[PDB]
Amino acid sequence: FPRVKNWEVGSITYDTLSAQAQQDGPCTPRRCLGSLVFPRKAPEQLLSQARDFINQYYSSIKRSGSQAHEQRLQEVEAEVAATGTYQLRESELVFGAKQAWRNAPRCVGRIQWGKLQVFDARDCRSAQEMFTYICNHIKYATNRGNLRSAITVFPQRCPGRGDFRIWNSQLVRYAGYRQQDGSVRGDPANVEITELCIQHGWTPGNGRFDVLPLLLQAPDEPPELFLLPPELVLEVPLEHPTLEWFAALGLRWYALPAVSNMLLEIGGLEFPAAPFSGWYMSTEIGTRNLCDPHRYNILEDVAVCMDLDTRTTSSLWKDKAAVEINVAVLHSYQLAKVTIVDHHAATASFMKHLENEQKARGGCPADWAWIVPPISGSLTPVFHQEMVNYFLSPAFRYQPDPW
Amino acid sequence: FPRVKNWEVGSITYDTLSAQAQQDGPCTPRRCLGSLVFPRKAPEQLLSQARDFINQYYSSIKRSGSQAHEQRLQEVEAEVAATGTYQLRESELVFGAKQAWRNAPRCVGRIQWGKLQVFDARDCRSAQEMFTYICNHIKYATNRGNLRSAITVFPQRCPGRGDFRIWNSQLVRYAGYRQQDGSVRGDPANVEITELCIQHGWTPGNGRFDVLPLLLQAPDEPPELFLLPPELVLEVPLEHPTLEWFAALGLRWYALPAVSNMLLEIGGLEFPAAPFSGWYMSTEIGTRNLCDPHRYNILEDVAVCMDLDTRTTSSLWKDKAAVEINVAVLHSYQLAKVTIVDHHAATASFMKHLENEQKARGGCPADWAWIVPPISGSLTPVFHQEMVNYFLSPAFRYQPDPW
Ligand code: HEM
Ligand code: HEM
Ligand SMILES: N=C(Nc1ccc(CCNCc2cccc(NC(=N)c3nccs3)c2)cc1)c1nccs1
Ligand SMILES: N=C(Nc1ccc(CCNCc2cccc(NC(=N)c3nccs3)c2)cc1)c1nccs1
Ligand SMILES: C[C@H](O)[C@H](O)[C@H]1CNc2nc(N)[nH]c(=O)c2N1
Ligand SMILES: C[C@H](O)[C@H](O)[C@H]1CNc2nc(N)[nH]c(=O)c2N1
Ligand SMILES: [Ca+2]
Ligand SMILES: [Ca+2]
Ligand SMILES: [Cl-]
Ligand SMILES: [Cl-]
Ligand SMILES: [Gd]
Ligand SMILES: [Gd]
Ligand SMILES: [Zn+2]
Repeated sequence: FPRVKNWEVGSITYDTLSAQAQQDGPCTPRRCLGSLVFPRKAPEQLLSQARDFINQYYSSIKRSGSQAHEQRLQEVEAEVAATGTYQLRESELVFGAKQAWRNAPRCVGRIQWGKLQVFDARDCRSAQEMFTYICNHIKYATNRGNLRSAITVFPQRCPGRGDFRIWNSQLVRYAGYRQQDGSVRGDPANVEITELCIQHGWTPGNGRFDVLPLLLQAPDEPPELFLLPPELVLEVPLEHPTLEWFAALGLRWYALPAVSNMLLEIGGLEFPAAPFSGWYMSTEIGTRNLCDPHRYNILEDVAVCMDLDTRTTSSLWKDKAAVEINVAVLHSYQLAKVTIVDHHAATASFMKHLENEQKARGGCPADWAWIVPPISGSLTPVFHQEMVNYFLSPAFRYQPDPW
Repeated sequence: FPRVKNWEVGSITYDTLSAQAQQDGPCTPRRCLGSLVFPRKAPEQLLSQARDFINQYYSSIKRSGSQAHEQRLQEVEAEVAATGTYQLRESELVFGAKQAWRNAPRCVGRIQWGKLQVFDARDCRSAQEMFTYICNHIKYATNRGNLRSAITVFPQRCPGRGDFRIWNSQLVRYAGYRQQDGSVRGDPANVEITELCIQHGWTPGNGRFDVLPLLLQAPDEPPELFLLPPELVLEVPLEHPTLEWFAALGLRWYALPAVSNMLLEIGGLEFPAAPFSGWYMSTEIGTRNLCDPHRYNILEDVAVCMDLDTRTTSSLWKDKAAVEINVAVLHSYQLAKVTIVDHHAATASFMKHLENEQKARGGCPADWAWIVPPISGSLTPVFHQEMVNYFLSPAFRYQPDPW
């Protein structure tokens, strides 16, 4: 098993959990592809994954080898024999979603993994009911700014019927209007979904923070457009505690990060629509979403406004402006009473998570490049922590866009 | 051939050079160990490495397979048959030193790889001569602050003979002293080598920045304790352009990063003593050396002096203090006319190096976790650049401590 060192403390662990990694990553002894954004790209195989999952379930409740464990294994085996697939028990779906979060190598927020509200929407039958489920998710999770982690699980993939899909990458996203100059007004990460919304009859705005409609896909159905009720979309105007002109930038962000395009895989079953939400780490907004050159790209405007020497790199004008933007985000969310965590607190809690998981399971799949925050990397403890990246199931997986 | 994307620009390249990776890294399809600091830990073997290097060499000078190529190959064959090793020609040594730097996946400064002064010390004998070679290295490389990359190559390992070894990890290091107060005065990274110099007759100081003596090891002799003439060790007292109290913290650092504990491998030959130097990237000093919790750990000291609110993480007092420490580093080296590069300029140049290397040989081994700076990660272009990590030879490799 790989030896894993913390270089801040000298402490040494061994990741015995990685030996159990089923699905393969992109690395080989010849070359490491750890930095790649996309690393990854029927009866007996399903049973192997199902059996393994049921084993995980009954371990988590300290009833391994029990009568109930054996009977449930036999029950899954019989259903897979009769139908080629099976249904999770409610309890299993809840456990499976929590495990999928727990297994997500790129999530720094996994200290929370046991605190997850699971909405079972597996009886959903239309895009309209999907919209209702989504609105209930948003209302619950937002909780008027006291954010609560939740996942809504729509029906699993099954042969002979199309998937449920939420086309939007997140439930709340700002329009990106591909301006004609090749530029973008709004969020450039959302130019494609924005144009698909327009294609499907949405009347666009012209702002930088226009909330997109939902394109909800029921099985074998073109996507259907649904407008989120404004009262359900909590937003935070950005201001800075000491730079009063900052508020005149007219920047905003939304309260609720609710990822809606990943596939949830539990015991070999696949849920292509299972949006999940937590709360933001402030660097996601302050550093990536606002300061990435290919996103809102506000770094230079702020630095110029702060009167920084932007003609020379060595003045660290980029670093100084980014810090103040991150300050504005944290200050603004706290002022709005919307849950948010800074990258220092998040990474400190992740270190506690790693320690819990070493005790609980003998390791923790972690993607160092994604866990270390995009600013102040070595100022956080995770920078100094060696990490082992591997794929466990249940899992949140990337999947092709449905168009 | 791995596809490699830049996510800021969307451009795609294919790393065809990774296919030539000679050694095996720690990663497998089951688990990625790319974040590990220590990834790595007979005549037919030596010959096959020697041959491949000679082929590399003659290919790079467009003497592909010519008459000289065939004669050099036969020379090394007879040498190894006669002696068990062989001797590099001076130009092969220069070529091999440059390629070992060029191949170093964790070096962000490789845009400079074609410019390296190679001091051939292979005739060295006795630690006394080592010291002279090292002093001439330090003097040449420092160049009154106009730093110039240089390597001094001491005699290679060979059968039955000892090794030349520089016990110090760098030619310039500050001492670290412990107490039954528990803490360390000076650099905690150098506590081991500091007690060794003391155990070898050096009488210690009591300062935070006591430059260490050199512990040089001729083959099969005890290490000999040499003192660097203080006018050879150019240092930069650290001050801040606007925070006038920063100078009163008494911080300083040295001009010349000269790494003296890595092993240089060329053509199956191993040079355990081959110190190389360049110049610093500012984050190495201002972020890692001064702000790492297990190094000088000054961040809270600086934040207190900046009157920052250190009781909550969300004030980003750590980020603001780090930025000003990096400012002080850049300002102090520039005012002292000592070569230094900030992390924005260095990562921008590494992007240019990536493009040059894509053209030169179809790719470039790069370790994302080490190329991305330890502050302002995503504010630099390398953050958004997927990278392939692999081991090429000639190479610089870690090696066990002599003791
Ligand atoms: C409770 C507070 C949470 C915080 C602060 C948090 C934080 C984060 C952050 C900062 C990322 C990286 C996102 C990016 O850079 O694009 C991430 C990734 C991720 N999070 Fe969490 N998270 C939280 C809750 C959750 C929940 C409730 C789930 C699912 C039930 C989840 C699942 C994931 C997954 C699967 C990823 C990886 C996404 C990818 O690979 O692209 N997280 N998390
Ligand atoms: C000329 C200016 C140079 C700059 C600005 C530079 C910058 C850097 C930096 C910032 C690192 C990371 C080191 C750390 O974080 O501890 C590094 C690593 C490295 N550099 Fe460069 N470097 C330069 C020249 C050179 C030269 C001349 C050589 C050898 C001839 C070299 C060989 C290496 C190697 C082997 C590593 C990897 C060290 C390791 O794996 O531990 N570099 N460089
Ligand atoms: N898809 C593309 N790129 C692309 C690929 C991957 C990603 C990953 C972005 N994850 C969003 C995300 C994920 C996880 C967490 C957050 N935040 C949060 N705190 C939370 N949410 C939910 C619970 S916590 C946010 C983003 C973009 C393509 N672009 C062009 C052609 S393909
Ligand atoms: N040695 C230990 N860890 C350890 C392992 C690896 C490293 C890598 C750092 N190499 C120093 C270094 C290397 C390369 C570049 C720099 N900077 C520079 N700009 C230059 N130099 C020379 C030319 S450019 C500095 C550091 C520490 C251990 N600690 C405890 C038990 S083992
Ligand atoms: C190329 C690189 O993998 C890519 O830019 C990654 C790096 N680390 C990241 N880390 C997080 N949390 N989110 C990201 O989008 C990225 N992007
Ligand atoms: C654990 C982790 O690999 C380790 O802290 C690495 C991360 N990236 C780094 N990057 C650089 N340039 N130098 C380092 O020492 C490290 N340390
Ligand atoms: Ca049933
Ligand atoms: Ca005592
Ligand atoms: Cl986001
Ligand atoms: Cl250093
Ligand atoms: Gd003000
Ligand atoms: Gd004061
Ligand atoms: Zn890897």
